[PDB]
Amino acid sequence: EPEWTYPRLSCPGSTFQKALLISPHRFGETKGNSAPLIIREPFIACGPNECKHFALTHYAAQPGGYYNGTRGDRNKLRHLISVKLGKIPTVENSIFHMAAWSGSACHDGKEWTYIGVDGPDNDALLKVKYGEAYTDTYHSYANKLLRTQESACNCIGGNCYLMITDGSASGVSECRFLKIREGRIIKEIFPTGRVKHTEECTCGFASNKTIECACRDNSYTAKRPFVKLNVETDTAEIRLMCTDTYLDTPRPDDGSITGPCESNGDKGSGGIKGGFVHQRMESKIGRWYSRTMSKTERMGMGLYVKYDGDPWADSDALAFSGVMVSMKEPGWYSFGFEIKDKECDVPCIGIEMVHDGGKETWHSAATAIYCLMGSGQLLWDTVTGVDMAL
Amino acid sequence: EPEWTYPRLSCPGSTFQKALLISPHRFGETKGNSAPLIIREPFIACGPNECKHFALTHYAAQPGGYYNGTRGDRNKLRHLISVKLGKIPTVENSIFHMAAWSGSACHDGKEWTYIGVDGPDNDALLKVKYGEAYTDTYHSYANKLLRTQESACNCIGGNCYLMITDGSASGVSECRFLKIREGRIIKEIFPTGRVKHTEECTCGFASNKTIECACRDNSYTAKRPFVKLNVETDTAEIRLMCTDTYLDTPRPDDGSITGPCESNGDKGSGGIKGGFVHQRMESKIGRWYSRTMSKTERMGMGLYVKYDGDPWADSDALAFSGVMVSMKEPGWYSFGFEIKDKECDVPCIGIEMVHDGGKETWHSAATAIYCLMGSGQLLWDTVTGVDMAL
Amino acid sequence: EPEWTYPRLSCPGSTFQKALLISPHRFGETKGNSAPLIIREPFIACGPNECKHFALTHYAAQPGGYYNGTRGDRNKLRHLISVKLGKIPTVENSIFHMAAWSGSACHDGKEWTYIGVDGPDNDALLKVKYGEAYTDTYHSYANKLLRTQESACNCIGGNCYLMITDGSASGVSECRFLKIREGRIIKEIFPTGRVKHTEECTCGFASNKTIECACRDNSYTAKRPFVKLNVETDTAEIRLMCTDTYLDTPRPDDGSITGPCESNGDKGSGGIKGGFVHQRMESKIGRWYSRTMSKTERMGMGLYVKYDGDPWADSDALAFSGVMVSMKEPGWYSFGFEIKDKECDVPCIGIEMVHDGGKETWHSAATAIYCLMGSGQLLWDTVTGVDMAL
Amino acid sequence: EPEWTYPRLSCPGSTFQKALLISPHRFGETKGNSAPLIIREPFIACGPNECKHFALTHYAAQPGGYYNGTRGDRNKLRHLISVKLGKIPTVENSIFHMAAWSGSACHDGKEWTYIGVDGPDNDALLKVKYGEAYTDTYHSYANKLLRTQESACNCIGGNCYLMITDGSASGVSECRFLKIREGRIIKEIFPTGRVKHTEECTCGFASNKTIECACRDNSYTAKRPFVKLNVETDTAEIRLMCTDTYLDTPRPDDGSITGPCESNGDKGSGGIKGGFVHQRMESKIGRWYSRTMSKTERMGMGLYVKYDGDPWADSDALAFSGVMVSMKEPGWYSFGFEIKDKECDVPCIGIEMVHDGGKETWHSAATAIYCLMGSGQLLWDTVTGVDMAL
Ligand SMILES: *[C@@H]1O[C@H](CO)[C@@H](O[C@@H]2O[C@H](CO)[C@@H](O[C@@H]3O[C@H](CO)[C@@H](O)[C@H](O)[C@@H]3O)[C@H](O)[C@H]2NC(C)=O)[C@H](O)[C@H]1NC(C)=O
Ligand SMILES: *[C@@H]1O[C@H](CO)[C@@H](O[C@@H]2O[C@H](CO)[C@@H](O[C@@H]3O[C@H](CO)[C@@H](O)[C@H](O)[C@@H]3O)[C@H](O)[C@H]2NC(C)=O)[C@H](O)[C@H]1NC(C)=O
Ligand SMILES: *[C@@H]1O[C@H](CO)[C@@H](O[C@@H]2O[C@H](CO)[C@@H](O[C@@H]3O[C@H](CO)[C@@H](O)[C@H](O)[C@@H]3O)[C@H](O)[C@H]2NC(C)=O)[C@H](O)[C@H]1NC(C)=O
Ligand SMILES: *[C@@H]1O[C@H](CO)[C@@H](O[C@@H]2O[C@H](CO)[C@@H](O)[C@H](O)[C@H]2NC(C)=O)[C@H](O)[C@H]1NC(C)=O
Ligand SMILES: CC(=O)N[C@H]1[C@H]([C@H](O)[C@H](O)CO)OC(C(=O)O)=C[C@@H]1NC(=N)N
Ligand SMILES: CC(=O)N[C@H]1[C@H]([C@H](O)[C@H](O)CO)OC(C(=O)O)=C[C@@H]1NC(=N)N
Ligand SMILES: CC(=O)N[C@H]1[C@H]([C@H](O)[C@H](O)CO)OC(C(=O)O)=C[C@@H]1NC(=N)N
Ligand SMILES: CC(=O)N[C@H]1[C@H]([C@H](O)[C@H](O)CO)OC(C(=O)O)=C[C@@H]1NC(=N)N
Ligand SMILES: *[C@@H]1O[C@H](CO)[C@@H](O)[C@H](O)[C@H]1NC(C)=O
Ligand SMILES: *[C@@H]1O[C@H](CO)[C@@H](O)[C@H](O)[C@H]1NC(C)=O
Ligand SMILES: *[C@@H]1O[C@H](CO)[C@@H](O)[C@H](O)[C@H]1NC(C)=O
Ligand SMILES: [Ca+2]
Ligand SMILES: [Ca+2]
Ligand SMILES: [Ca+2]
Ligand SMILES: [Ca+2]
Repeated sequence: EPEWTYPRLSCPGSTFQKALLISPHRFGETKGNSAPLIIREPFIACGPNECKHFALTHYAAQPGGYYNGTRGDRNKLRHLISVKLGKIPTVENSIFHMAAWSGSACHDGKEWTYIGVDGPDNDALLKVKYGEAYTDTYHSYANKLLRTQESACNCIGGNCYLMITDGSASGVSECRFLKIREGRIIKEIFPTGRVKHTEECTCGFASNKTIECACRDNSYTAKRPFVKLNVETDTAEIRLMCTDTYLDTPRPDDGSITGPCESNGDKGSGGIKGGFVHQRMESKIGRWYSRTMSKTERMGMGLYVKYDGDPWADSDALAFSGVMVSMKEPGWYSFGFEIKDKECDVPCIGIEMVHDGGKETWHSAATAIYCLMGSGQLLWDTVTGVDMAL
Repeated sequence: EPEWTYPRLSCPGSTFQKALLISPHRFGETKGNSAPLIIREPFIACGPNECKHFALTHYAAQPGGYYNGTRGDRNKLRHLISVKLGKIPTVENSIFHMAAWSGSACHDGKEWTYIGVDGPDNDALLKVKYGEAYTDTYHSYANKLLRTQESACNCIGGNCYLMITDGSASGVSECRFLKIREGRIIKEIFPTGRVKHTEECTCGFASNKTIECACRDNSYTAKRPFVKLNVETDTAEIRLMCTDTYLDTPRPDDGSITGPCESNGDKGSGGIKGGFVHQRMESKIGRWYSRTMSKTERMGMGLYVKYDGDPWADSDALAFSGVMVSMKEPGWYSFGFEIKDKECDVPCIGIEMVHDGGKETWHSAATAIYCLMGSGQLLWDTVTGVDMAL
Repeated sequence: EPEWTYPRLSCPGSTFQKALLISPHRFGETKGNSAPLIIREPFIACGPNECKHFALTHYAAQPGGYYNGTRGDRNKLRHLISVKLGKIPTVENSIFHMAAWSGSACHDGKEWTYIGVDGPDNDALLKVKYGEAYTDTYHSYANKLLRTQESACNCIGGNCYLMITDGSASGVSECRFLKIREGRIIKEIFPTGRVKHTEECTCGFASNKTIECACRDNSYTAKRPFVKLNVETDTAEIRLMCTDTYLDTPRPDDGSITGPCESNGDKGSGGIKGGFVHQRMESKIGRWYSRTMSKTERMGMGLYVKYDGDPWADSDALAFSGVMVSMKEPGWYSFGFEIKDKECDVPCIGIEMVHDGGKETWHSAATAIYCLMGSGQLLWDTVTGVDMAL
Repeated sequence: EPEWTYPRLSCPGSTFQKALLISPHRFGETKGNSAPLIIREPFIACGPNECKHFALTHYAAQPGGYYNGTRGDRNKLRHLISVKLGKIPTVENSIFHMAAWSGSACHDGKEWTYIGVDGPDNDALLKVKYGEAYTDTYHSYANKLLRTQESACNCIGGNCYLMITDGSASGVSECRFLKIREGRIIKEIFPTGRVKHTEECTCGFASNKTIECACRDNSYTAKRPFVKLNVETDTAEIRLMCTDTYLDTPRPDDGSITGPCESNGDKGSGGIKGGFVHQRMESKIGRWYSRTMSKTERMGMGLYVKYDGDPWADSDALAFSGVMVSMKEPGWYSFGFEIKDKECDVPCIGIEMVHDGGKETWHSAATAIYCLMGSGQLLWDTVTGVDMAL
């Protein structure tokens, strides 16, 4: 009988290793007989019994005749879809949850909560689904472009916390947090501090008390806005990550942003969503981060880690841990998630490896997974193995 | 060990929103690898654990070579099929329930009842299936064309109520209601009042005591016949909806029908099945309706609502809630259904969007879904995104 | 904690009606994207929860490159497959049970028993499978061609009864009966009486005391051999069906066999497996049968019935019930089976509808189902809808 | 509550028979509509409820455009996949467990354990997954090529025993055995005795206290290294099996290795994974093995058996029990596994039948299965039925 889930101590390990590649378009060739879905913004969320691989589809397949428009972000056909992790997301394997061009999902211990935003840009609408039922909505508040995480929300004892943001992509987007219980929004949380631009937060539990998020600023800085949300008081605060190892793309050179922690620096315009995930141990906390190998291009994906300290106040360079995607291969969005073992949580990072060939052809993605696994060093990189010409 | 289901209070909300689109022919192009089934008359029915998406297939897929005859209404190949709502209705995903060119289905809390009418026009036959087992039949009583709802029947305390009808499409069709329990017919019900012509009723619970249906008159009027069925006494009465906002297609201008409520008016010839769903509150009853945007063509679909009053007596215009499907897009049959949240019911309306290219090509449909969901105004419309040329 | 099944009283009804068509080759065209399996000798068996549609595949699909051989009876590639009844039996939907060119299956209330015969003609081997495990075997005793029912075996209190036979197609073929429990052969039953040729028995439960079988004589008579098997004392007895309505194909004109009951007669060479099922009542026993509409060809299928009496002694013509398949459509093997309702058993007859374009193209079959359904008369026939040039 | 599994006494039987063929490429022709996965190194492992069919895929299908490399051993794309035994392993039916170019799997009665080694040749990494969660890793020790069984590991009382090996392919490869419990390596076992080269062990339980393995020597001999592992003491000893029937391929003539039991002999270069499975009886143990028909080539597959005695000491030829695959057909890797019947275990051997047509086209395999079944002699051989040109 189902009880509410809580974050547990992470399971023992000291390094990440290549775990699993989901590359649907390995079967999408004209010579083939398969129907992989055209997608982007994939993420993974796990419940006590099952892991689900989510994505936003353009409601089209490779091969097919609806490639035109699959390079855009929003339209009336896009849908949040999923399969069990390990299954290839095809037309028939997938299930279509709801229309959305921005999404999230999380399992609270008893049931799946699905999140989907669609509607017109100036008045977008977030929709909440608990299992099969549509249960709530939330309205755009800045009337620019209401949007959400493109990664998993976080549930503790029945309460599910979700980042949403609204505002200009090149101007101001003040983010908020929805608290959602059994499909219904029961509280809005307004963060304090450096709030001028926060989008596409990647969140997780530092403990039973605190959720932390590494987010994206699309205008002002190449440093990641770092949220600290206390779930006991339902309050949040945002300051920029102090580490010399700037995680955004585009970014400047490491350390080159001189001055105090809060200094915005150069190359702030533009952005990318970043992997972030906690390794909780008895007396220390590990924070793992991913960023592209290239400073200005969505190419490659490397892994970093730092134990304890305060991300807001520490200049310290993050320890480079290894290359997950070499700079020759595409490396786009990345997200954190946790797999539930018998008595312990297993932190992972998934990486969106987009197949980009311009607007003249199809535009989709593969997903690579790296998980905390044993000891030593990260050993192997990941390729998609897709020839976009076929 | 499940209990019989009963209609519950509706979930909180005050507006409908775009929820989900099932457009299987987005994957029916020649350079694709999918086999979506060719169907029409789709509808949805929900049990306590699952929503099923039903339709009548022509036992043929796109791409395929059996297009010829997919624009006819009846033949020896048509079958009632279903998939789990959210899955694409393909050859492999679908399950074939029974031979039928007219159908319904509903869950009683324990098991599925599947209804499927087939046979020669002059002597058609209704078939009842309970789970896997064929359990009963009902013979033609007017010998013109026995037929049924093309949407979900309704169960309360293990008793399922089903509308059937038989008669000319341009003359008298005096409908009846069957009371079906565990797959077997236990009582016929003969409605009184205005029984000239009643077909393809879209029914639902107004309360524990009353079932209401918004039906179709294909011969005499563009006002929808309105059934009130007392499930405590198993009697039914029918009168025409009095509202100025005529729901049928074709129809004259709104309010144009001079004279009192019972006035049949002009443009009675023809018709279309219309969406109808209840929003049950503690102290009021909300009635949600859909109708085409075009006055004469099966094009577009708009949403409407009025709270309480007597549908038989009120000439009051229905409130316009929004455009679910614009007039640029096809809008055919519509239906009501209810999704089961943990403690309350969620009213929804489905829209059949037919792909009509004429007799020389394939003839099928997509399904769009809107549901009561939060507050405010209906925000976005639905397109199928299908080019029939591919 | 589950329990053995026993035959129950058949459930109310007085006529059969068209239920379900499984016609996978409707989707097997060259311009399609489906993969129906190529099969023959299909049958259906039902346990307490689901029905399974079994067949013998040639391990090849349509469209495909392996049409050569699909009109042959035995080879090293043939397997017994199934799907849940309602599903299209394709490459991906089907499950492969074991190598076999002759088969049977039945559920005892706890688990499925799968029967499969393969091997060389003069030393064939019957193989039994219980759940996932291979459990027993039986050897050729005549060294001509060991073979079995090609339809459901019959289980009572955990004991399952299966007909096998060994011998020449144009000579002696003395069948035996295996009593099987939980995958293992516990007893052999040697039938007394008219035993010179008995094959492809279609069997059902007349009572808790008696199994009856309508079988096929391929060399001596156009009357069908009829088995009476006493499951209480494990003894079997065979005599020819005395009825003027000769059920084999080919056959002489009805009644035209001159002599007493045991009289063999003319046109005894050739034969076909025939449908036969019991309608059990407290009052009386109904016996439904099926035979081709043509006397000399596998064309059409007619439904017949006599209530009570002794088919060993009664020469009276069986009552014609209706045409399940017209003489314009193919009509091959037919089989009996019973779907389990909550309280009652529903008798059905399935009809293999073979697509026969000769040995230069593919060779497979559709399945049509008719079940006892309500009262009145049988109303509609079944067509496959398949054009073999597509 | 689910308890730990232990080996049980074997099911009654005297001989193996052809059970099942899995040949996915029968449906891989260019004029078809299916997508069989391209694989090699298949094996099978069963738990209390289900058997799974594993393999190592090249992440490509037939037909498709990624054949280049499919004859390769290791790359960054290979993955451990599985379907339920009985299902065709296609793109859609299969589940992707983890990246791997060497694998293993087993069920301990509660949960599955999946083994997958990947990484650089020189610093390879073994990965352990328990259900959904990656739980442990193990590093290369000889830094030459860490690798594992490519067949089922073995679980008793929740303790899973698995063979790993590292070192030269033409020199020393000293193996180790891991004790894995609920996904974690709790003990390593260092074997004594003859240990210069042992790889690709096929292991099974000989009792509740002894596991035996028939392994491969790719460098020094054509006799198979034979591991004995005491699971009570957690110690293992390895000596070459002495029988004159050399099970390796390539091999010299039977008996031609002159000398005492421990002598190496000629033609010890090269190797093949070989079949081995126990038949456990009351006061007797059976030992079934398989080896190729050709002495030099990977063609054909014969079955051999011997009861009791010591494989370390006994020189006598194994009793030839029949041809499973004729020398005209491909016979590559073979492996042992056991199916769990209700009260006993059924021994089987699986055979990899590689479709080899060189480096310029696809490279994959079918899986053939023979199991202990009844009495007498092994009756029929297995062909794939695949024409590589189609
Ligand atoms: C966050 O809070 C949750 C809930 O308080 C913590 O999990 C709880 O504490 C321990 C986790 O190790 C569990 O104790 C165990 O009890 C079971 C019997 O239920 C027993 O088998 C074990 O030997 C152990 O004593 C406790 O049950 C568990 N409670 C729930 C409701 O899950 C969690 O550890 C906290 N996370 C932190 C501190 O990072
Ligand atoms: C229509 O009639 C049915 C039949 O009585 C009504 O269903 C009943 O609804 C009540 C509350 O509305 C349920 O009571 C609740 O039971 C749960 C435990 O099951 C308990 O935790 C709650 O505190 C509450 O007492 C009752 O169980 C339920 N019975 C059945 C058989 O469903 C239904 O409410 C009526 N719908 C209307 C009036 O709109
Ligand atoms: C063949 O013999 C078996 C004996 O096992 C008969 O099965 C039995 O059928 C009777 C029919 O009335 C069942 O009685 C019922 O029991 C249920 C218990 O839930 C009760 O609610 C009903 O009111 C009724 O009394 C009986 O349970 C059943 N036995 C078993 C073990 O299931 C079967 O009917 C015989 N076949 C014939 C007569 O054709
Ligand atoms: C090996 O050990 C297992 C575990 O004790 C034995 O399995 C038992 O078998 C008996 C029947 O002989 C059952 O009544 C017990 O319930 C079984 N125990 C468990 C835990 O399943 C097995 O018989 C032993 N002997 C062998 C394999 O020869
Ligand atoms: C709602 C929305 O359109 N989000 C965009 C997002 C956005 O353009 C920027 O972050 C700026 O606000 O970035 C792009 C992107 O890949 O950079 C993906 C997202 N596309 C989708 N989620 N569909
Ligand atoms: C049984 C039957 O053929 N019902 C018809 C329906 C019917 O003609 C009208 O209700 C008037 O009598 O028209 C509609 C329609 O599209 O208008 C299609 C239906 N097609 C199917 N349900 N198959
Ligand atoms: C085991 C076997 O080969 N059975 C044959 C069967 C047989 O040839 C005759 O009955 C004569 O004994 O008839 C033919 C047939 O359709 O007439 C189909 C069967 N084909 C298969 N079951 N494979
Ligand atoms: C890990 C690994 O690559 N194992 C090899 C194996 C190996 O080369 C020899 O056993 C010598 O060490 O050869 C066999 C083989 O087919 O001979 C295939 C294996 N391929 C894979 N398992 N991928
Ligand atoms: C379609 O079927 C009808 C009726 O069977 C037939 O008259 C017509 O010629 C067919 N059309 C084509 C294009 O074959
Ligand atoms: C057809 O099948 C027979 C059966 O063995 C075989 O001899 C023949 O060569 C086959 N022909 C082709 C073209 O495959
Ligand atoms: C296969 O790939 C290799 C590189 O890995 C390349 O050199 C070779 O030409 C390729 N083969 C073909 C036929 O393209
Ligand atoms: Ca930035
Ligand atoms: Ca009208
Ligand atoms: Ca005959
Ligand atoms: Ca060797």
